[PDB]
Amino acid sequence: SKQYINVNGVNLHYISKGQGELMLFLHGFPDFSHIWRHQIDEFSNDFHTVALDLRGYNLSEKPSGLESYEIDVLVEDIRQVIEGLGYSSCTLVVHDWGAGIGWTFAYRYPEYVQKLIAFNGPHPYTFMRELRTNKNQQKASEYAKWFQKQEVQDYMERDNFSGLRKLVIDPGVKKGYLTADDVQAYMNSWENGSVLSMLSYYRNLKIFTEEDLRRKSLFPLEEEVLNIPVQIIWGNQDPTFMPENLDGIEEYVPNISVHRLAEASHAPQHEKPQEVNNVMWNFLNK
Repeated sequence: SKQYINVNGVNLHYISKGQGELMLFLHGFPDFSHIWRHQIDEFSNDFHTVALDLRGYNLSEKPSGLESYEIDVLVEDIRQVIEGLGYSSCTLVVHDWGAGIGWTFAYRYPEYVQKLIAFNGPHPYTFMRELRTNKNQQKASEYAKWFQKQEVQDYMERDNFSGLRKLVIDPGVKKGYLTADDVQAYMNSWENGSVLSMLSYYRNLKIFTEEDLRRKSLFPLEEEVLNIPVQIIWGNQDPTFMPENLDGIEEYVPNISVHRLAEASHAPQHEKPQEVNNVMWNFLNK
Protein backbone atom coordinates (compact mmCIF):
# COMPACT_ATOMS: atom_id res chain seq x y z
CA SER A 1 0.00 0.00 0.00
CA LYS A 2 0.93 3.68 -0.23
CA GLN A 3 0.38 5.99 2.73
CA TYR A 4 1.78 8.71 4.97
CA ILE A 5 3.66 9.18 8.22
CA ASN A 6 3.93 12.50 10.04
CA VAL A 7 7.47 13.15 11.21
CA ASN A 8 9.58 16.16 12.07
CA GLY A 9 6.99 18.70 10.96
CA VAL A 10 6.29 17.16 7.56
CA ASN A 11 4.12 14.45 5.99
CA LEU A 12 6.27 11.85 4.24
CA HIS A 13 4.84 9.38 1.74
CA TYR A 14 6.08 5.77 1.64
CA ILE A 15 5.53 2.36 0.05
CA SER A 16 4.95 -0.52 2.46
CA LYS A 17 4.82 -4.29 1.98
CA GLY A 18 5.42 -7.43 4.05
CA GLN A 19 5.88 -7.96 7.77
CA GLY A 20 8.58 -8.63 10.35
CA GLU A 21 11.77 -6.69 11.02
CA LEU A 22 11.97 -3.32 9.28
CA MET A 23 13.97 -2.97 6.08
CA LEU A 24 13.91 0.75 5.30
CA PHE A 25 15.04 1.93 1.84
CA LEU A 26 16.27 5.46 1.09
CA HIS A 27 16.54 6.63 -2.52
CA GLY A 28 18.50 9.58 -3.88
CA PHE A 29 18.37 12.08 -6.75
CA PRO A 30 16.28 12.20 -8.90
CA ASP A 31 14.55 8.93 -8.05
CA PHE A 32 12.02 8.03 -5.36
CA SER A 33 10.57 5.01 -3.55
CA HIS A 34 9.82 3.20 -6.83
CA ILE A 35 13.54 2.63 -7.52
CA TRP A 36 13.42 -0.10 -4.86
CA ARG A 37 10.53 -2.03 -6.42
CA HIS A 38 12.53 -5.22 -7.06
CA GLN A 39 13.83 -5.37 -3.49
CA ILE A 40 10.38 -4.59 -2.10
CA ASP A 41 9.02 -7.58 -4.05
CA GLU A 42 11.87 -9.89 -3.07
CA PHE A 43 12.25 -9.12 0.63
CA SER A 44 8.62 -8.52 1.61
CA ASN A 45 8.04 -12.22 2.38
CA ASP A 46 10.60 -12.08 5.19
CA PHE A 47 10.78 -8.39 6.13
CA HIS A 48 8.54 -5.36 6.51
CA THR A 49 9.89 -3.50 3.48
CA VAL A 50 9.36 0.26 3.59
CA ALA A 51 10.61 2.62 0.87
CA LEU A 52 10.44 6.29 1.87
CA ASP A 53 9.92 9.27 -0.41
CA LEU A 54 12.38 11.81 0.99
CA ARG A 55 11.05 15.28 1.81
CA GLY A 56 10.50 17.26 -1.37
CA TYR A 57 10.12 14.10 -3.49
CA ASN A 58 7.04 12.62 -5.18
CA LEU A 59 4.07 12.72 -2.78
CA SER A 60 6.06 13.77 0.29
CA GLU A 61 5.64 17.27 1.66
CA LYS A 62 7.69 20.03 0.03
CA PRO A 63 8.56 22.58 2.75
CA SER A 64 9.91 26.00 1.75
CA GLY A 65 13.45 27.23 2.31
CA LEU A 66 16.95 25.75 2.17
CA GLU A 67 17.05 25.17 5.91
CA SER A 68 14.32 22.55 5.49
CA TYR A 69 16.76 20.34 3.57
CA GLU A 70 19.82 20.47 5.83
CA ILE A 71 21.45 17.21 6.94
CA ASP A 72 20.33 17.44 10.58
CA VAL A 73 16.72 17.76 9.43
CA LEU A 74 17.02 14.83 7.03
CA VAL A 75 18.65 12.67 9.71
CA GLU A 76 15.82 13.44 12.14
CA ASP A 77 13.30 12.46 9.46
CA ILE A 78 14.88 9.02 9.38
CA ARG A 79 14.96 8.69 13.16
CA GLN A 80 11.26 9.54 13.49
CA VAL A 81 10.24 7.31 10.58
CA ILE A 82 11.78 4.25 12.23
CA GLU A 83 10.07 5.02 15.52
CA GLY A 84 6.86 6.14 13.83
CA LEU A 85 6.58 2.77 12.11
CA GLY A 86 6.87 1.11 15.51
CA TYR A 87 10.52 0.03 15.48
CA SER A 88 13.65 0.69 17.55
CA SER A 89 15.99 -0.41 14.76
CA CYS A 90 16.07 -1.56 11.15
CA THR A 91 18.11 -2.87 8.27
CA LEU A 92 18.88 0.34 6.39
CA VAL A 93 19.28 0.20 2.58
CA VAL A 94 20.56 3.35 0.91
CA HIS A 95 21.57 4.95 -2.41
CA ASP A 96 22.95 8.32 -3.61
CA TRP A 97 21.52 11.16 -1.45
CA GLY A 98 19.87 8.40 0.58
CA ALA A 99 23.37 7.06 1.24
CA GLY A 100 24.73 10.47 2.22
CA ILE A 101 21.88 10.67 4.72
CA GLY A 102 21.95 7.01 5.72
CA TRP A 103 25.69 6.75 6.40
CA THR A 104 25.39 9.88 8.52
CA PHE A 105 22.39 8.43 10.35
CA ALA A 106 24.17 5.12 11.00
CA TYR A 107 27.20 6.94 12.41
CA ARG A 108 25.11 9.14 14.71
CA TYR A 109 22.47 6.56 15.64
CA PRO A 110 24.17 3.17 15.22
CA GLU A 111 21.70 1.67 17.71
CA TYR A 112 18.90 2.30 15.19
CA VAL A 113 20.72 0.34 12.48
CA GLN A 114 21.04 -3.45 12.75
CA LYS A 115 22.79 -3.69 9.39
CA LEU A 116 23.53 -1.23 6.60
CA ILE A 117 23.36 -1.97 2.88
CA ALA A 118 24.82 0.87 0.83
CA PHE A 119 24.73 1.29 -2.96
CA ASN A 120 26.57 3.91 -5.06
CA GLY A 121 26.87 7.12 -3.04
CA PRO A 122 29.25 8.92 -0.69
CA HIS A 123 30.79 7.39 2.42
CA PRO A 124 31.21 10.35 4.80
CA TYR A 125 35.00 10.07 5.02
CA THR A 126 36.27 8.48 1.81
CA PHE A 127 34.17 10.86 -0.29
CA MET A 128 35.92 13.93 1.11
CA ARG A 129 39.24 12.18 0.56
CA GLU A 130 38.42 11.68 -3.13
CA LEU A 131 37.06 15.22 -3.60
CA ARG A 132 40.39 16.49 -2.27
CA THR A 133 42.76 14.41 -4.38
CA ASN A 134 40.97 12.45 -7.09
CA LYS A 135 40.86 14.41 -10.35
CA ASN A 136 38.32 11.99 -11.83
CA GLN A 137 36.00 12.47 -8.85
CA GLN A 138 36.41 16.23 -9.01
CA LYS A 139 35.25 16.19 -12.63
CA ALA A 140 32.51 13.66 -11.90
CA SER A 141 31.14 15.88 -9.12
CA GLU A 142 31.24 19.17 -11.05
CA TYR A 143 27.47 18.98 -11.51
CA ALA A 144 27.03 19.67 -7.78
CA LYS A 145 28.59 23.10 -8.29
CA TRP A 146 26.39 23.62 -11.35
CA PHE A 147 23.33 22.66 -9.28
CA GLN A 148 23.97 25.84 -7.28
CA LYS A 149 22.99 27.90 -10.34
CA GLN A 150 19.45 29.19 -10.87
CA GLU A 151 19.27 27.90 -14.45
CA VAL A 152 19.30 24.26 -13.33
CA GLN A 153 15.68 24.07 -12.20
CA ASP A 154 14.47 25.13 -15.65
CA TYR A 155 16.94 22.71 -17.22
CA MET A 156 15.42 19.87 -15.19
CA GLU A 157 11.74 20.87 -15.53
CA ARG A 158 11.39 22.37 -19.01
CA ASP A 159 9.61 20.47 -21.79
CA ASN A 160 8.09 17.67 -19.75
CA PHE A 161 11.09 17.38 -17.40
CA SER A 162 13.52 16.95 -20.30
CA GLY A 163 16.61 17.31 -18.12
CA LEU A 164 15.46 14.54 -15.79
CA ARG A 165 14.31 12.35 -18.69
CA LYS A 166 17.73 12.52 -20.28
CA LEU A 167 19.39 11.77 -16.96
CA VAL A 168 17.35 8.73 -15.90
CA ILE A 169 14.65 7.77 -18.40
CA ASP A 170 16.51 7.63 -21.69
CA PRO A 171 19.27 5.27 -20.49
CA GLY A 172 16.88 3.05 -18.51
CA VAL A 173 14.58 2.60 -21.49
CA LYS A 174 17.48 2.04 -23.88
CA LYS A 175 19.14 -0.52 -21.60
CA GLY A 176 15.81 -2.17 -20.81
CA TYR A 177 15.56 -1.81 -17.04
CA LEU A 178 12.68 0.70 -17.17
CA THR A 179 9.33 -0.50 -18.51
CA ALA A 180 6.71 1.87 -19.93
CA ASP A 181 4.92 1.70 -16.59
CA ASP A 182 8.17 2.52 -14.79
CA VAL A 183 8.59 5.56 -17.03
CA GLN A 184 5.05 6.69 -16.19
CA ALA A 185 5.74 6.25 -12.48
CA TYR A 186 8.86 8.40 -12.75
CA MET A 187 7.03 11.08 -14.73
CA ASN A 188 4.28 11.13 -12.10
CA SER A 189 6.90 11.44 -9.37
CA TRP A 190 8.37 14.55 -11.00
CA GLU A 191 4.95 16.11 -11.60
CA ASN A 192 4.04 15.49 -7.95
CA GLY A 193 7.43 16.33 -6.44
CA SER A 194 9.41 19.57 -6.42
CA VAL A 195 12.57 20.04 -8.45
CA LEU A 196 13.30 23.09 -6.29
CA SER A 197 13.18 20.88 -3.19
CA MET A 198 15.35 18.24 -4.82
CA LEU A 199 18.03 20.80 -5.77
CA SER A 200 17.81 22.37 -2.30
CA TYR A 201 19.59 19.33 -0.85
CA TYR A 202 22.64 20.16 -2.98
CA ARG A 203 22.54 23.85 -2.11
CA ASN A 204 23.44 23.08 1.50
CA LEU A 205 26.52 21.02 0.62
CA LYS A 206 29.78 22.28 2.12
CA ILE A 207 32.26 20.97 -0.43
CA PHE A 208 33.19 24.08 -2.38
CA THR A 209 35.51 26.30 -0.29
CA GLU A 210 39.08 25.45 0.72
CA GLU A 211 38.16 25.27 4.40
CA ASP A 212 35.16 23.05 3.65
CA LEU A 213 37.13 20.66 1.43
CA ARG A 214 39.49 20.14 4.37
CA ARG A 215 36.71 18.67 6.52
CA LYS A 216 37.20 15.00 7.40
CA SER A 217 33.58 14.05 6.71
CA LEU A 218 30.92 15.17 4.21
CA PHE A 219 28.61 15.99 7.13
CA PRO A 220 29.80 16.60 10.71
CA LEU A 221 30.56 13.42 12.66
CA GLU A 222 31.95 12.66 16.12
CA GLU A 223 33.19 9.17 15.24
CA GLU A 224 35.39 7.94 12.39
CA VAL A 225 34.61 4.25 12.84
CA LEU A 226 31.25 2.52 12.30
CA ASN A 227 31.12 -0.92 13.92
CA ILE A 228 27.87 -2.42 12.62
CA PRO A 229 27.84 -4.97 9.77
CA VAL A 230 27.82 -3.23 6.38
CA GLN A 231 27.41 -4.42 2.80
CA ILE A 232 28.36 -2.27 -0.18
CA ILE A 233 26.81 -3.07 -3.58
CA TRP A 234 28.50 -0.92 -6.17
CA GLY A 235 28.08 -0.38 -9.89
CA ASN A 236 31.54 0.08 -11.39
CA GLN A 237 30.37 2.09 -14.41
CA ASP A 238 28.86 4.89 -12.30
CA PRO A 239 29.92 8.23 -13.84
CA THR A 240 29.11 10.15 -10.62
CA PHE A 241 31.04 8.17 -8.01
CA MET A 242 34.50 6.81 -8.83
CA PRO A 243 35.65 3.34 -7.74
CA GLU A 244 38.31 4.83 -5.42
CA ASN A 245 35.54 5.82 -2.99
CA LEU A 246 35.83 2.22 -1.81
CA ASP A 247 39.59 2.25 -1.26
CA GLY A 248 40.44 1.63 2.40
CA ILE A 249 36.80 1.93 3.43
CA GLU A 250 37.43 -0.91 5.91
CA GLU A 251 39.51 1.49 8.01
CA TYR A 252 36.28 3.39 8.69
CA VAL A 253 33.97 0.39 8.60
CA PRO A 254 35.80 -2.71 9.94
CA ASN A 255 32.97 -5.21 9.44
CA ILE A 256 32.29 -4.50 5.79
CA SER A 257 31.74 -6.56 2.65
CA VAL A 258 31.97 -5.13 -0.85
CA HIS A 259 30.39 -6.46 -4.06
CA ARG A 260 31.23 -4.69 -7.31
CA LEU A 261 29.14 -5.09 -10.46
CA ALA A 262 31.14 -4.74 -13.66
CA GLU A 263 28.02 -4.32 -15.79
CA ALA A 264 26.06 -1.85 -13.67
CA SER A 265 26.23 1.91 -13.44
CA HIS A 266 24.80 4.32 -10.86
CA ALA A 267 21.80 2.26 -9.69
CA PRO A 268 22.52 -1.48 -9.44
CA GLN A 269 19.35 -2.12 -7.46
CA HIS A 270 17.13 -1.81 -10.56
CA GLU A 271 19.76 -2.32 -13.28
CA LYS A 272 20.71 -5.81 -12.06
CA PRO A 273 18.08 -6.72 -9.47
CA GLN A 274 18.69 -10.47 -9.40
CA GLU A 275 22.45 -10.17 -8.83
CA VAL A 276 21.83 -7.48 -6.21
CA ASN A 277 19.10 -9.44 -4.42
CA ASN A 278 21.29 -12.51 -4.12
CA VAL A 279 24.11 -10.47 -2.59
CA MET A 280 21.69 -8.86 -0.14
CA TRP A 281 20.47 -12.31 0.94
CA ASN A 282 24.05 -13.51 1.26
CA PHE A 283 24.84 -10.58 3.55
CA LEU A 284 21.66 -10.82 5.63
CA ASN A 285 22.20 -14.55 6.18
CA LYS A 286 25.91 -14.59 7.01
